[PDB]
Amino acid sequence: EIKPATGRLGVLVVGVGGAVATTMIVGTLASRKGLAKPIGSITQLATMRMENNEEKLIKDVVPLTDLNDIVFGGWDIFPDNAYEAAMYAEVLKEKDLNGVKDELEAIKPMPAAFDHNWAKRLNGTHIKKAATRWEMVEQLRQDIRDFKAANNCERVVVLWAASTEIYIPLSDEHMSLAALEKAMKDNNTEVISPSMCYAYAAIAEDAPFVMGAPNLCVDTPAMWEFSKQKNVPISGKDFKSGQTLMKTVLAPMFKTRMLGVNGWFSTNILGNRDGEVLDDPDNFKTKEVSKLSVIDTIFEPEKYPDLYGDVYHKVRINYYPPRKDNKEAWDNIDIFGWMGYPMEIKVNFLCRDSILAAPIALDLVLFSDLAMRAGMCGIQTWLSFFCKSPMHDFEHQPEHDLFTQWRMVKQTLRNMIGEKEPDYLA
Amino acid sequence: EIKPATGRLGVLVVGVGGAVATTMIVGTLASRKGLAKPIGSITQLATMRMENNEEKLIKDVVPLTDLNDIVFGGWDIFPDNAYEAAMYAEVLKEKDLNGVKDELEAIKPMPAAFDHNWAKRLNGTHIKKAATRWEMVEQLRQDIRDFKAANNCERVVVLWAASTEIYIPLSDEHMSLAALEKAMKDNNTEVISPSMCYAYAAIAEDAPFVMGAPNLCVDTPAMWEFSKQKNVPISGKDFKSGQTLMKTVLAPMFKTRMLGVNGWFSTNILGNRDGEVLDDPDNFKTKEVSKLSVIDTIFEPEKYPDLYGDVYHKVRINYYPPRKDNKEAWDNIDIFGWMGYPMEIKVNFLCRDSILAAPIALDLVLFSDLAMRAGMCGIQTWLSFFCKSPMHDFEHQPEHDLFTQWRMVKQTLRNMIGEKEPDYLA
Amino acid sequence: EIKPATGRLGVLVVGVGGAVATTMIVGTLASRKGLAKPIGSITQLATMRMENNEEKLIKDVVPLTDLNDIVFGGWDIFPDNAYEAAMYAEVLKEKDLNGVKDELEAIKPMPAAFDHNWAKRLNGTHIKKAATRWEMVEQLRQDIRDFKAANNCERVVVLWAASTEIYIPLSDEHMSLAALEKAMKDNNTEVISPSMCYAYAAIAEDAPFVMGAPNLCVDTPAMWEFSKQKNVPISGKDFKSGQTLMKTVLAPMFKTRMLGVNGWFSTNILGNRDGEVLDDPDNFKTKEVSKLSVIDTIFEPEKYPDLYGDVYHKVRINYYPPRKDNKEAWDNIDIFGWMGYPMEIKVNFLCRDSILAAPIALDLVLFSDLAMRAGMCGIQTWLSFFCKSPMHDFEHQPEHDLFTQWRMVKQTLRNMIGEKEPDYLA
Amino acid sequence: EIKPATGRLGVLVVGVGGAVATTMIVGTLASRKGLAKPIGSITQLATMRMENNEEKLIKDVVPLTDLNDIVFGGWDIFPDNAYEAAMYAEVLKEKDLNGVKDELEAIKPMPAAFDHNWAKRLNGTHIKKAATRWEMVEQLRQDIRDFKAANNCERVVVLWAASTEIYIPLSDEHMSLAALEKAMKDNNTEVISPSMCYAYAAIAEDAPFVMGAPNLCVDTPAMWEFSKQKNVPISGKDFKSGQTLMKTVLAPMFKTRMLGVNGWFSTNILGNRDGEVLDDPDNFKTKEVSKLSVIDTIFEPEKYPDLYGDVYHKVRINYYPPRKDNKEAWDNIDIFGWMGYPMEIKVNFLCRDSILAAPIALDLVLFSDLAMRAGMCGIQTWLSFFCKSPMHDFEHQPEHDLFTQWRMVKQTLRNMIGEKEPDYLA
Ligand SMILES: NC(=O)c1ccc[n+]([C@@H]2O[C@H](COP(=O)([O-])OP(=O)(O)OC[C@H]3O[C@@H](n4cnc5c(N)ncnc54)[C@H](O)[C@@H]3O)[C@@H](O)[C@H]2O)c1
Ligand SMILES: NC(=O)c1ccc[n+]([C@@H]2O[C@H](COP(=O)([O-])OP(=O)(O)OC[C@H]3O[C@@H](n4cnc5c(N)ncnc54)[C@H](O)[C@@H]3O)[C@@H](O)[C@H]2O)c1
Ligand SMILES: NC(=O)c1ccc[n+]([C@@H]2O[C@H](COP(=O)([O-])OP(=O)(O)OC[C@H]3O[C@@H](n4cnc5c(N)ncnc54)[C@H](O)[C@@H]3O)[C@@H](O)[C@H]2O)c1
Ligand SMILES: NC(=O)c1ccc[n+]([C@@H]2O[C@H](COP(=O)([O-])OP(=O)(O)OC[C@H]3O[C@@H](n4cnc5c(N)ncnc54)[C@H](O)[C@@H]3O)[C@@H](O)[C@H]2O)c1
Ligand code: NA
Repeated sequence: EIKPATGRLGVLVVGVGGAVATTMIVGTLASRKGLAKPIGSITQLATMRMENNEEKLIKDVVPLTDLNDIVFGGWDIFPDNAYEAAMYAEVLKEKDLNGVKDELEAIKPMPAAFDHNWAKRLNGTHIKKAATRWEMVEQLRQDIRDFKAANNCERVVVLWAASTEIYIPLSDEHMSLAALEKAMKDNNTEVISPSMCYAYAAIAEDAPFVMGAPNLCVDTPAMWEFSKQKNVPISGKDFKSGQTLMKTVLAPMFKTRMLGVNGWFSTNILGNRDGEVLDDPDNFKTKEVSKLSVIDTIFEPEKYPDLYGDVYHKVRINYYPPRKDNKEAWDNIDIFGWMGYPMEIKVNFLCRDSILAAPIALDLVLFSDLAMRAGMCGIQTWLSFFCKSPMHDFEHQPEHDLFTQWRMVKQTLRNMIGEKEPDYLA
Repeated sequence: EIKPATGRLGVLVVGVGGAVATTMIVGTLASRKGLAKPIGSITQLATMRMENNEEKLIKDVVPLTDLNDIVFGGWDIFPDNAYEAAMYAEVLKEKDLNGVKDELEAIKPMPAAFDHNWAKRLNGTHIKKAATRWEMVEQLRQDIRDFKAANNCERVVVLWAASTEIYIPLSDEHMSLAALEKAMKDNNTEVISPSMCYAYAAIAEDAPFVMGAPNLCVDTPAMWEFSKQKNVPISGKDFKSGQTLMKTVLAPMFKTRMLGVNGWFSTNILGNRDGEVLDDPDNFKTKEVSKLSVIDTIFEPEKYPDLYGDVYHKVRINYYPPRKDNKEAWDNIDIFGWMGYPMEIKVNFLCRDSILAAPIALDLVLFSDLAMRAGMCGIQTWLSFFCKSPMHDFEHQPEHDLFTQWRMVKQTLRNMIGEKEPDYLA
Repeated sequence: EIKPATGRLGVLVVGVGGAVATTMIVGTLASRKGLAKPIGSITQLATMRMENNEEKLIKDVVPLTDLNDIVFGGWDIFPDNAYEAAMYAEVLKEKDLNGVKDELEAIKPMPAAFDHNWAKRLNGTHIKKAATRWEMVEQLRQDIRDFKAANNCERVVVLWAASTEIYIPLSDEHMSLAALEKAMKDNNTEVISPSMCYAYAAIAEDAPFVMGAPNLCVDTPAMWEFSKQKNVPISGKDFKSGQTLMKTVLAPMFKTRMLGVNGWFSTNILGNRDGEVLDDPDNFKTKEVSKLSVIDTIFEPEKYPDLYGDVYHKVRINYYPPRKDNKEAWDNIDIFGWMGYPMEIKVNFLCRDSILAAPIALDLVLFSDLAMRAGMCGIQTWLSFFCKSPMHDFEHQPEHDLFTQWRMVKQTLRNMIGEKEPDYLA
Repeated sequence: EIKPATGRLGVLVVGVGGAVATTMIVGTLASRKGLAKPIGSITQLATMRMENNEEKLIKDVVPLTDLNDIVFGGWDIFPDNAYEAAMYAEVLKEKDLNGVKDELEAIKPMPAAFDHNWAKRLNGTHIKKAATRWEMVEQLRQDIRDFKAANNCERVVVLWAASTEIYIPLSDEHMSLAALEKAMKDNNTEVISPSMCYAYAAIAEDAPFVMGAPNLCVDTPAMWEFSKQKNVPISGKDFKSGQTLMKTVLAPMFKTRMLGVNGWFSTNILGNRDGEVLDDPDNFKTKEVSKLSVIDTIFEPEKYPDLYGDVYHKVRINYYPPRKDNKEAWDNIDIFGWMGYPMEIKVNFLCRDSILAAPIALDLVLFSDLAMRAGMCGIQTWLSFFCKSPMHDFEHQPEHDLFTQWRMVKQTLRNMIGEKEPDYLA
């Protein structure tokens, strides 16, 4: 039984002043007015073959929030409105911003729960004054309540589209809800991320949460416990948009064709606010761990020792101001075929990072809202498709193969309406 | 009921002295003696999840001919034995050839049914003297019969691994078996390819036929009629090994992610005997048509006009002696995402052409032998996976998506033993 | 004695409505008004060390026409004014065109001497009606005279910046001025190019002529004879802007480091009006011959047989609408070092063709005007630097090495003012 | 007055067991026997135009040591002979090693002056037991004396071809010979490199010294003082073989064509013993500083602020075992032309590092020997051509432009025999 998508959906974005957030916002406002097309959006454009073999838009098969019913808001450490912030990001042409300037200028960031130590390269001013991690939680819950009431929203989704936080490991404080709350109250600044405070607030307020950065946040037993108790879906993490998208397509190719891999080198140059943050090696590490993780379970080295027994995998990210938002990736893959003979594949992907990630953020938001109305909660395995590091508990492995991930999306969608695929190939 | 793989399989290769043929041969002889591994071979290495969820090697699920039971022979316009021909091709190191030298030297090409006009840049003289296309057929049937008897083969498969022939269109003479035979007898050398003579002979002699080049041959109503009458499988065409393999992996990626494509340019440089032939524009055309054909049914431009309504697709092949057998591909793909913003992907694939195609030729041969023992005949749709231009009749469309093609392979294999997939994801 | 640059210079451009012509025009108008910088212009920006070791701008060492004293006009088969033509070409942003719109709109093409057969893929109709090649000459001389009088120009230069014409060989009619005139009068439309009619008219009217395309035109004994009789400079041919620029830089590198070259493959993709024309193989050939010619005299294979005795050199140009004016080049160079061991260099040059060629066209024009005021005539060897196929008579070889070519420019400039280089390194 | 090259030259290599050293050795032994060609060697293959315009081999213009008169030896921390070490390095085919195996096996490394702290990733055993830096000096002088006597060498050259040492800055101890000696005696392990001990020993023993790594060593006032006092030439540093060679060719191209540069990103992957050492960031730094230094003096940002006022330059080196000795470089250069419009150049250079550097090491050795016999001493500015970081005192700037560097080589060679260039272009 799926609750219908009635009334307005508040989409509250952490980092609402960021490149990805503003691009998603501009694209949504323009798309719903017929001034642009939501290219790259599964929710808006993709179709599926149904049990009776009819081909339908996914949006016509399950009840999603209509773009016209979305109201955007959120938090940032810079006070600039969505228009000012989009002008700064330099992703979109002025004529695209101008077409929705009226609406953009009216989207204003609330002050952020921020800790300088977690993103050292940023120096914004628009930050809450907040006694403890737990005070951050309480202020954020207030903001959600205020926003819902002021904008007449039936439901909310909270999307983290803010900066990559410093690397931190799993620890004792993350192992249960009680321990996490205690650490929040003691103001444990080392194990409690700002992001965890927004996630807690979101779940406490019946709002699905999406982690679009590679941050340790909802991938902890404490959050699995809380989200399940509250009947809230959590999804993550790290939008899979460009270089990693490609990696989770070519690795399946080598696997499907039983070709061996000796090595895979991946590098990137980018010069945006994302890149500025990632220039701190501590923040780099968080991205690196995520990027590195996507091939092992595809190859399965223990099962195919003669193909993948010895893959040397290395990823690098380089701050490079000339590229701005347009991350450029270069990959070199050393493979081998018949009789062990080696070959090389070079890929140069000239991305527009925020262009690629904008529809992915929209899709995660709209599918998260659907998941809750469909009675789903805890880790949304079915949304692995959208993410570099698909969240999983200690009894499950992440699935990384894009094509298998897409099948998982379709399977859950069909299941939601009590249907099966019309045949194996669909 | 699948007939068991007893006794010896004769594998008769048209172009047995060629780069792909000798590479497949060397690798098979070495593999079966434990001097090399058949990397790239689905038949030898790939596994599948079965109905009860056990994972097994395909070769342990269906009865295939054991490598030890294969005997190689075939035809070429050059008289060199398989050792001399492998040394000429320069694909494999001498240390690899040396390990199986005695067996290679014993593989000697029978004189070919050849027409200089169909492959003008070749000037070998190990050719039959044959008054008519029909006499070519009869001599080829004799050779098959002689080989089976001399080598004590229970069954035969004929693999065309010879040069790409000049472009010719579908014509009246191809539209029924009666018309094709008539044209053979009248010696119509403009509509009857040499390859059609080998295909006819193979089918007439109860031998599955595989077209590993892009030649018009078994993709005609005449051959669909004949193969059905004789209960023989036919498969083709054009081994999908390198640049085109990649095309049928990336195009599914763009499709799965709802990314638009404005254009796709593919070029390559190669300096082998394959390249010598393809330097004739007439022979180039045959390859070009095949390479061009692989994206339309993936994109479906009529269904997604806003993504793929206007793809400019161009392929080039350039003779380049320095590369030898190591074809080098360069591709530039112009794509667009959210709100129509353009991006570019450049792919540089340093192929070893014959290394990539060798396991594909082996797999087509072994699966063709299985298909016949399993009572299958006519167009082997299930082997689309191995081919750039999957054969199809006028009531079916080719499927090009590698991942879907792999599912087609598994589905037929499961069906052969009366099983279903354990679940949608398997 | 160099005649001073007084009064106005008429710069009459064949193909004044083309991508390169309009880009040069816009940039000159904007530069002189301080709305842009003439990046890439030797005349505007380059310096030289003088005999007394002072470093000066070239424009301060020899008397050039000031940008403010240039008046543009010319011919095209499309009647669009320079503004409309610049908007069509899509090289420059509207904000750049807007700054000089009034001046651009006032530049209007005179009807062209055109022969459809020489550029078949173009179908403009702003063409003269002219019974014979000779009548073309006379009408073009009239246009030059009219323009000089109407715009109060002291001097004129004629720049061919129009489409690459079909390949034609040197022939009897080109071997003397008398024979060329005879062929013009007999209306021999097979050996007399339209471009030859513009060149004749320019020379007849005391106007230096620059061939910016690879056309057979002023590289004939007839034009060497005429330009000498009239004391007019002629320069050419084919602006060296992008891929070929790089070729004449890397080949000197391999030479200077005594590295061998086995092969060099050059391809590109472009979708502009240039590309439309070059899609005709006959027009392609003209470009191809020019691009192929630039390495032999650098390598000197007869002198260094062990390095360059066997270079396989191949160039391709591919029409590709998605690229528009932004030609994209890909090169693969196979080199070898110590003990013959091979290595590879891949170059991907994302050009803006008209951006690269614009300053080159301006420099050729301004240096040609200087050359005549300095009493120079016939083949301007010293301007080889700007050209893919430096013009030369039957007793001289072209010099292709960019760095040597630059030295040739400086040497002539120094000589013009009776100076020597201060030292060998300057 | 040039002393003739009589008798045998001892070429003593620090790191005689290394990839570059063994490649140079094998190539020299094979070349002098006509079993291979010394491709890449200026000394062996390059010609020059002389004052009377005759073109001659440099080796026929100045007296160099004949390859037949070279005797190789040196030091390493691994005791393996030159044959064993070359087999380990995997640069050269076995058939090339086999052809000179007899001579190679007879080249045995003397125990090294080594300090683990300066190259932490190496753990060889074949190291001297040496009380102090000064004891290292005295033992090394003994080794040189012993070698000269045992092999009947008239002259010696010492070539450092050993591992890149950790970064260290210039300091007080380097500022005079007296201070350097004092620091050596006090065993100042922090400011005195092992390399400095070999350099001191070489100069003390009348042997020119070449620094083929980027190490601080002879680029100190102390060594300038000593080398001048002893009348010994010193040259360095860091062979310029591959990616940096290219950088000092393309930067001159942009300069010569007045094109602006916004950025230049350079990365590398390599998996050899060199790469193992450079995996330590301290050792990386030494290479990085050297690689970064080569463009500033080419561009001259203060002179051309509108072209080069703001170049973002970044270099990376990545350990990557699959590449072995075959370093692979990728560069992205952001340039701009006319009216400020941006363009991009991508270079992928698949090097064989030791193949490229072997002739450079030979040339520096043979030219160093010539320099001394020609009465030259101190910093050999004229050998800048061969080096990434041309050594210079505090009153001189390095020249990096390859083409200018080549002219400097020719100028010194001509000067040595009292000749001038025949003309400016030669
Ligand atoms: N762009 C892509 O293709 C892509 C792909 C993978 C993941 N991501 C991740 O998405 C996130 C956003 O990307 P972006 O390019 O928009 O970066 P951005 O820096 O432009 O946007 C992030 C915004 O979050 C703000 N912010 C940081 N910490 C905050 C806090 N505690 N509370 C509120 N606001 C905060 C920043 O001030 C900034 O405005 C990053 O983590 C990035 O790595 C993006
Ligand atoms: N190599 C690959 O990766 C690849 C990819 C696509 C398809 N193919 C196709 O496979 C075929 C074989 O490729 P290859 O590289 O081994 O080429 P090859 O030139 O080495 O071909 C094999 C042989 O075919 C022989 N031959 C030609 N016409 C014949 C005839 N009528 N009868 C008998 N023998 C004949 C030739 O003499 C040659 O020795 C070609 O058509 C090629 O285009 C190969
Ligand atoms: N763009 C570059 O970087 C580059 C490099 C090499 C050389 N070139 C050559 O420069 C020329 C101009 O290049 P473009 O990109 O501006 O091309 P374009 O097609 O935009 O050319 C300019 C114009 O020439 C006109 N034209 C053709 N024939 C004519 C005739 N007989 N009389 C008068 N006008 C005529 C066409 O109508 C067109 O508008 C081409 O031949 C091109 O190959 C340009
Ligand atoms: N390969 C190239 O193209 C290239 C280019 C630039 C510079 N270089 C530099 O040249 C040097 C040698 O390069 P390689 O590839 O042969 O590396 P390598 O590691 O193969 O060779 C260096 C050798 O020196 C030895 N060694 C180290 N410290 C020593 C000491 N104190 N005394 C004696 N032996 C010592 C090592 O054990 C090793 O055998 C490195 O500094 C490298 O960075 C080489
Ligand atoms: Na890197």
